Amino acid sequence: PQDLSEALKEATKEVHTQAENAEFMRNFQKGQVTRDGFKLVMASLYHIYVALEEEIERNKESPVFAPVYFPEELHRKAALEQDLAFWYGPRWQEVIPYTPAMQRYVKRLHEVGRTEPELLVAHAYTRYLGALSGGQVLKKIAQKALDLPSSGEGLAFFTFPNIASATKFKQLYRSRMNSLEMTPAVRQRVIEEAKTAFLLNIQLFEELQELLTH
Ligand code: HEM
Repeated sequence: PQDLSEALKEATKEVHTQAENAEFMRNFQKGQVTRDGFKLVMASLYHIYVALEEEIERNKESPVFAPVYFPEELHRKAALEQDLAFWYGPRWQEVIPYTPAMQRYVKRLHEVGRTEPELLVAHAYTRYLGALSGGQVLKKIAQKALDLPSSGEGLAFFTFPNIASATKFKQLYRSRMNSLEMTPAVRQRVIEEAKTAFLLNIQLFEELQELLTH
């Protein structure tokens, strides 16, 4: 399509369905998620966002990313830190898992941010616009399946406090993405990087499912 945001949505429809079909995601949707499984997911997210946000900060002023730099509205690291302290306890940093599949994703995020900056938008798009599109349904199924106490912690990651309206913000984020100037060659690389992001998530889901079924 014409708009980058429109191109991305179209090009990733296939892999997105693949992600929905992943065994781990299927069970999560079927309300079949265990606390051990959810903990692993949260640990994964922490590593992923730490890496992504480290690279976003590195390229914040670059013309290849600046247009989509929204630190206050989107940053998730602090929320995940809060959540992990609840899920793994006060010494969470020394006990949370960092698996090979998580490492593969983190490695690509750093490669992109350090040597292929123009593709970082593909990862920001996949993570942030994705969390803003179906994060409401995930949070719902989560709290209803984990039956956690009323301790007021554990799911901060699912709430973006600095965004008053998700619909309006997504419109703004899409507009900014479409404002980015890139050659047809780069545009193709960004589209392909978005598919790569989904694949990295899918391989992660597969690994997590394996770790939980021994
Ligand atoms: C449990 C599986 C999942 C479900 C049920 C789900 C559901 C949805 C829904 C309903 C939309 C469409 C929103 C709309 O346009 O009205 C959407 C969009 C999106 N999802 Fe997912 N999703 C899932 C997993 C993922 C994963 C694993 C990622 C990537 C890490 C992801 C990334 C995205 C992105 C980037 C969009 C934005 C599409 C656009 O540009 O409009 N989703 N998702």
